[PDB]
Amino acid sequence: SMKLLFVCLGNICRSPAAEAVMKKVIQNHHLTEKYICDSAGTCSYHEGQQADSRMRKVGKSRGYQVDSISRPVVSSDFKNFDYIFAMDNDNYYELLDRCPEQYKQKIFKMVDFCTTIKTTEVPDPYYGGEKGFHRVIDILEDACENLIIKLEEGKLIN
Repeated sequence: SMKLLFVCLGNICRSPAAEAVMKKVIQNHHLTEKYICDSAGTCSYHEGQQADSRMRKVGKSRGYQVDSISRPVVSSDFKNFDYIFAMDNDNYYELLDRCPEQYKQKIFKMVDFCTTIKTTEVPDPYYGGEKGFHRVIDILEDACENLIIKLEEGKLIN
């Protein structure tokens, strides 16, 4: 059973949505015995908090239960998870900075699985309106669908 970790800064907007969307995609592909998901953040500021009330609202409205409790990436995560997906460039380089050498090859950018939406990142929606939250979901429905295909093709093996 392969383990997938989605990472943003605070683990209250983007990566909780990523986690929900992926769980949904996996279940639709009848793959729940093979892949499990979790999410975490580079920063521990929001540790213990529920997902942002706006993202839960927009999430539910888009067909998703965004039910995570914020938690920070820890050292065991680099060992215990099989693949780790950063929401933006800052998360990406921050994760690489902390990751032991033997494990760096597990780290990917979420947006490098996007096949239709042209974006450099999953943009931080916190300081904007609800349209920004839908945009996050849009990007995650694109990336996540392609990702399950690529995992199942064994393309992520280094």
